[PDB]
Amino acid sequence: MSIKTNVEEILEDIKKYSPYPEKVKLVAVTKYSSVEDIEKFLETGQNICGENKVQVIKDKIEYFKEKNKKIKWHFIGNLQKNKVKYIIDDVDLIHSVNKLSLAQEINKKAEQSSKIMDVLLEINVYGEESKQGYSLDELKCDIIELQNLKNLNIIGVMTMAPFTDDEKILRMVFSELRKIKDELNKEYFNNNLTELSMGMSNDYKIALQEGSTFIRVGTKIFK
Repeated sequence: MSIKTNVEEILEDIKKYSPYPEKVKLVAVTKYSSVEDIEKFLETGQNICGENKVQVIKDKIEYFKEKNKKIKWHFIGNLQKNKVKYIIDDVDLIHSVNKLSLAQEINKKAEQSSKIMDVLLEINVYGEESKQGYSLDELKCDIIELQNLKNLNIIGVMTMAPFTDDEKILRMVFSELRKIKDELNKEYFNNNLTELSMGMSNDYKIALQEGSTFIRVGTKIFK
């Protein structure tokens, strides 16, 4: 196995499958990786790392600070309101903004640090009852209050499809999120939504074809 060659294969897939390869970022899902393996990922020339537990990313952030390594940290898991304080100063993008109360806490902590936190709105497109993401109706109801949080920068949307081998279902899920982004860009965001965070190790080639700009790939990189 070779981390470099795994990364290189994914970048080829991006060129092959994306309707706009220049927009697509690889998010290495490092949630099960040691700092040694993460360092090997950085040595490929990539440096976007996504984590999903606050305590874990907290400790990895400090580690790579002390080793003076440059990383763009993404938070891609469930973010409890009272844990925002631990990542607000070092995470570059929060993918999982699923409700107004969380957006309001992120905004409040960002303003206290005199910064604007980039976020994605997490949307439950397939409608599971292990739901955390927005329904579209809930998001529409929240929109103006979200757009008035001046220390948030809402740059896109995110979904997680259920695991399946049915390509028709995956395309339905990924295309529906894209339709939502396009609609939100006409009605509310003046085309300022640029990002679509969708796709994981077992389906990212489909996600790329449906316009993903962040693929969250762990297994394919590290195993």
